[PDB]
Amino acid sequence: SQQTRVLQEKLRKLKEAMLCMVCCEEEINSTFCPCGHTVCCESCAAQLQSCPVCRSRVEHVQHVYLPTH
Amino acid sequence: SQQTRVLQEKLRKLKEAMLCMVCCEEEINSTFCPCGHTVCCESCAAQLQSCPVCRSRVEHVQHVYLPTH
Ligand SMILES: C[C@H]1CNC[C@H](CO)C1
Ligand SMILES: [Zn+2]
Ligand SMILES: [Zn+2]
Ligand SMILES: [Zn+2]
Ligand SMILES: [Zn+2]
Repeated sequence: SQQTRVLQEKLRKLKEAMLCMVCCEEEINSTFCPCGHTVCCESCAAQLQSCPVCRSRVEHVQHVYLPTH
Repeated sequence: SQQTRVLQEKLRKLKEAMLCMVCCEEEINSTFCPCGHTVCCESCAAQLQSCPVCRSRVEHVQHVYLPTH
C-alpha cells in the first residue's frame, strides 16, 4: 500500500544516517575526541586533523561499538 | 498489507537498537572509554563503574553526537 512506501522511506533514511559522511559507503564507527562528533568510518577518520562538522582539533579517535552495527 | 506489518517491525527494532540498553527509555548518546561500547544514555552511563557489555572499568564517559539523534 501507500503506507508500505512511507515505511520503506523512513527505514532508508535512518540507514543512510548511519553511513560515513565522507565516503558514504561504510558504517560510522569512530568518534573525534574531545568534540564527540561521530560521523565517520575508521579509514576516513584516520587522517583528519580537525573535525569535519565543528572544526575542533582532533586530539584522538575513539572506536565505537554500536548495537546497530 | 502483510509487508506493512513486516516493515513496521523492522523500523521498531532499528529504533529500539538506538535506545539505552539499561533504562530502555532514552537515546544512546554516550561511550564508555576506553572499551568503546556505546550502549547507554548519559544518565545510566554516569552511574556505571564497569561496562555493562564487557565488564571493563570505565575510565570516563565520552558524549557522542550522532547524525541519527
Ligand atoms: C536529552 C534528555 C535525555 N535524558 C534525560 C535528560 C533530562 O534532562 C535529557
Ligand atoms: Zn568513510
Ligand atoms: Zn566536532
Ligand atoms: Zn539509560
Ligand atoms: Zn565495554
